[PDB]
Amino acid sequence: TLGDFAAEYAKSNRSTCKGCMEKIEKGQVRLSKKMVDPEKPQLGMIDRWYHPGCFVKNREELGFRPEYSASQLKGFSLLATEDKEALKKQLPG
DNA sequence: CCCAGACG
DNA sequence: CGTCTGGG
Ligand SMILES: [Zn+2]
Repeated sequence: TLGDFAAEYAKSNRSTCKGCMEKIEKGQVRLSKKMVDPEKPQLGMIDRWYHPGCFVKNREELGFRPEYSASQLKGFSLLATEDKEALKKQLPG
């Protein structure tokens, strides 16, 4: 049972990192685990976003397999090479 | 004022 | 789904 993760340039300035609970700026690289919001299970499965760094603090709780690296962050390939590199560094080996 | 579309 | 607001 793999977690389903995603990467992308934030679509707007109105989402909030789940790790630090700070607002993510439009345009910034952001990672998501799609899952159920505790306080809103009514919604069911939804995107929960993270600053890449904050995402990594919680790599384990989130269900990230360092064995598969970045391939499991659906949409990685769409990112600029610059960004694809920076990201790949932080991800645990 | 409006409302698509982002978010939770 | 209801809410909010960026960009008309
Ligand atoms: Zn954060």
